[PDB]
Amino acid sequence: LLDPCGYISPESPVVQLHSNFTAVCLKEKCMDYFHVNANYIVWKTNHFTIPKEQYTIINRTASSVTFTDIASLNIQLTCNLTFGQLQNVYGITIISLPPEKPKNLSCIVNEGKKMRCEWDGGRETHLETNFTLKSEWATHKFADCKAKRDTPTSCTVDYSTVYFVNIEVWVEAENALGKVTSDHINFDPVYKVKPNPPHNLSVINSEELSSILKLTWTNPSIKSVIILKYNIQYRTKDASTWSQIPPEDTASTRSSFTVQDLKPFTEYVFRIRCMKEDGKGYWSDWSEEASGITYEDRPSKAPSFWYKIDPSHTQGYRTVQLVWKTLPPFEANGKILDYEVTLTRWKSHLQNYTVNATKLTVNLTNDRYLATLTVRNLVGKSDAAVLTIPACDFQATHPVMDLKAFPKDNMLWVEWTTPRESVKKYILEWCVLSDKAPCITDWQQEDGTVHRTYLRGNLAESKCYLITVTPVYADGPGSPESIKAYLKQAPPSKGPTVRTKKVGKNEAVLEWDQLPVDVQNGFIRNYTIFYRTIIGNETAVNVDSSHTEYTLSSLTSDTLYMVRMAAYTDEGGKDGPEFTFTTPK
Ligand SMILES: *[C@@H]1O[C@H](CO)[C@@H](O[C@@H]2O[C@H](CO)[C@@H](O[C@@H]3O[C@H](CO)[C@@H](O[C@@H]4O[C@H](CO)[C@@H](O)[C@H](O)[C@@H]4O)[C@H](O)[C@@H]3O)[C@H](O)[C@H]2NC(C)=O)[C@H](O)[C@H]1NC(C)=O
Ligand SMILES: *[C@H]1O[C@H](CO)[C@@H](O[C@@H]2O[C@H](CO)[C@@H](O[C@@H]3O[C@H](CO)[C@@H](O[C@@H]4O[C@H](CO)[C@@H](O)[C@H](O)[C@@H]4O)[C@H](O)[C@@H]3O)[C@H](O)[C@H]2NC(C)=O)[C@H](O)[C@H]1NC(C)=O
Ligand SMILES: *[C@@H]1O[C@H](CO)[C@@H](O[C@@H]2O[C@H](CO)[C@@H](O[C@@H]3O[C@H](CO)[C@@H](O)[C@H](O)[C@@H]3O)[C@H](O)[C@H]2NC(C)=O)[C@H](O)[C@H]1NC(C)=O
Ligand SMILES: *[C@@H]1O[C@H](CO)[C@@H](O[C@@H]2O[C@H](CO)[C@@H](O)[C@H](O)[C@H]2NC(C)=O)[C@H](O)[C@H]1NC(C)=O
Ligand SMILES: *[C@H]1O[C@H](CO)[C@@H](O[C@@H]2O[C@H](CO)[C@@H](O)[C@H](O)[C@H]2NC(C)=O)[C@H](O)[C@H]1NC(C)=O
Ligand SMILES: *[C@H]1O[C@H](CO)[C@@H](O[C@@H]2O[C@H](CO)[C@@H](O)[C@H](O)[C@H]2NC(C)=O)[C@H](O)[C@H]1NC(C)=O
Ligand SMILES: *[C@@H]1O[C@H](CO[C@@H]2O[C@@H](C)[C@@H](O)[C@@H](O)[C@@H]2O)[C@@H](O)[C@H](O)[C@H]1NC(C)=O
Repeated sequence: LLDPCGYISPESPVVQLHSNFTAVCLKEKCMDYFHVNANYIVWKTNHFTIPKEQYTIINRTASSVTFTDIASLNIQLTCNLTFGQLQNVYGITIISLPPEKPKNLSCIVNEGKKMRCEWDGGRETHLETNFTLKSEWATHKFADCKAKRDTPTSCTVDYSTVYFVNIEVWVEAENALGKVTSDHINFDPVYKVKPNPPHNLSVINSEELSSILKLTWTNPSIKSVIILKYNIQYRTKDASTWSQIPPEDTASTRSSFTVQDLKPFTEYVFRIRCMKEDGKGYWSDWSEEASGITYEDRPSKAPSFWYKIDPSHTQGYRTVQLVWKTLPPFEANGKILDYEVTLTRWKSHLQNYTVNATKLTVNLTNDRYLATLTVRNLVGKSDAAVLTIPACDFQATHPVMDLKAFPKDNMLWVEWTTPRESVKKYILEWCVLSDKAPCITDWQQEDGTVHRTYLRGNLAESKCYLITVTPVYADGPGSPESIKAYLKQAPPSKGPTVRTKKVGKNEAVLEWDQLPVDVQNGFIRNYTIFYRTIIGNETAVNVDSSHTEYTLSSLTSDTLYMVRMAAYTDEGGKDGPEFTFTTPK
């Protein structure tokens, strides 16, 4: 390496994005064998140039160029023509948003690690910059955190912290154009603890009381410097929704705690996070989660019971079909072990049974009877079911009454009036009308009381249900009542086939018959029968449904007449197959 003809000042600068650069520039002899002076030289720059009238030749050797103010990202001026013409002398590289009181600033003493402090830089400055974390005990005073380039805001001190002992922090921020500090803060670290989270967690419940399980576990290493205050969240294996638990109900350090009033025999799954008693300091992460079932606990309420009664078999004995429904794994309170019906008759004598299915189908006589189904499990023992299956002649008597049946909202409903004195359960069966589908039925039982219910199978529309409502009083079932109702209608599918009867010299009578159940897809309100001629204006009448004929009236003598008549279900109509008659002369 040798020499560089001429220098500026210096090789590098520093752009304080609003001020003036004092540049000055060709040594004593490089100016000799090239033959110029301060003159010959320009302050060029890869477009136009530091105008002539702009420079100020310092001495028989210089060329000061000052500056506007300043205006973009980099910036590279030139003290780069050899009098005769044709200087690449030296040039530089200035730079282009100073300091910035660091903002925000918090610290956390994350249990386990050392104190840790965050903040916020501000706005993209653009002159690399150095954050430093401070501190002092006024007893003494501490080393300095100095951010990591690859995370220029975080920071961890590097002394173990010392709860109870106000402490002193503030971020000192630096870059090229003037250093500053932040806004001081003063704490007692024991207020920025974030505890590990509780752990080694367990659920139990084999105390054998079916409303509760009870969790328990392990407080965090910090148990012993601060006073824990928790939140046991917990939910049902397969909810999406975490229930919490009253936080005055979990207030200070502890290692156990029983939650209660849970569904019996279910799966539950709990989890907790705790932090320092009052609330002054970050809470911690949730401990793994833990499971647990609940007691079992007797089956709570009746199974559903009824019998059906085939037209006796071997003249005397009368077979009798008992059948009952299954408790929803929730009236069950645990696996169903096996049903049990006992049977009692004529003053004094009776055998029981233990069916493990649901149709007990027994033998039986012509006395009055009375049956009793219960349902047992790994604990009990199931509240009594109860029928009266009678002496062979017990008739009707008292039926329900004022019974409607209808739909909405996409749910079929039957409601009637609460009969006479006091029925001890209704038990309404029902099924679907259609030629080409015997009658298969459904049934539900219904607590005595009630008088409106939404039947519950899987039924269909355009399809038409028959619904019977039998009430059960003391000593048997009552004269039952029955009603039809589709659940949602379509407009018939087919449509009536017309046809005349007779025909005057103007005015003839007409004839149909019924859109047959399975094609109606609904309660046929009414018939519109409309008719035109060849010149074919048309017109029409509508007809009060019940009607099967008519009497198209004042027509022409010697006319071509064409018809076609639609039938309509609330839902709407569908005209039949046009048919064409014609008066005499
Ligand atoms: C011959 O029979 C057919 C069979 O329906 C009649 O045509 C249908 O008639 C119903 C009612 O007459 C009607 O559709 C109604 O829509 C209403 C609402 O948009 C429903 O009203 C609701 O419930 C109450 C019933 O009025 C009402 O008070 C309440 O405010 C609410 O609006 C109403 O129940 C029906 O759903 C149409 O006019 C027609 N429906 C269809 C699908 O065609 C026809 O009216 C009969 N013709 C004669 C001349 O009697
Ligand atoms: C924070 O950030 C600023 C801005 O980037 C940093 O400025 C740096 O200052 C540090 C020391 O505070 C410095 O470490 C130097 O490395 C030099 C380059 O190699 C060293 O040179 C060494 O001795 C001679 C001097 O350059 C040289 O002959 C030899 O080659 C040898 O390497 C220098 O002496 C320091 O040891 C950085 O270089 C400098 N730049 C960078 C990118 O870090 C600084 O790190 C921080 N300053 C403060 C006040 O917090
Ligand atoms: C008649 O009564 C029995 C027992 O007295 C009842 O059996 C119960 O229902 C079935 C029996 O096979 C079981 O369902 C479950 O199957 C799954 C899947 O394989 C299995 O993982 C479950 O643990 C259980 O086996 C149920 O647990 C079973 N046992 C009992 C005590 O109820 C049922 O009402 C009738 N029996 C049968 C064989 O269906
Ligand atoms: C409490 O449980 C933690 C996590 O639930 C356990 O972590 C174990 O590390 C220990 C030593 O502490 C080993 O004996 C085990 O192999 C680890 N896991 C398990 C599931 O046993 C540990 O059992 C407990 N930790 C403390 C600090 O008491
Ligand atoms: C550059 O900036 C200051 C700011 O844009 C300007 O104000 C004065 O300018 C004249 C020469 O142009 C000088 O008399 C002064 O030196 C300037 N400041 C003062 C206090 O007089 C000026 O153009 C340049 N700057 C400075 C302060 O020297
Ligand atoms: C004449 O003027 C300039 C601007 O006053 C002088 O600036 C100096 O930079 C020089 C190198 O040229 C240093 O030796 C000095 O310390 C600065 N000031 C002075 C008074 O010397 C420079 O000396 C002169 N330039 C030339 C080419 O002779
Ligand atoms: C079925 O029938 C039993 C009647 O036989 C016996 O009755 C008395 C004397 C007790 O010894 C009884 O335990 C015997 O079984 C009922 O007692 C028995 O509990 C019945 N099963 C059920 C579920 O009731």
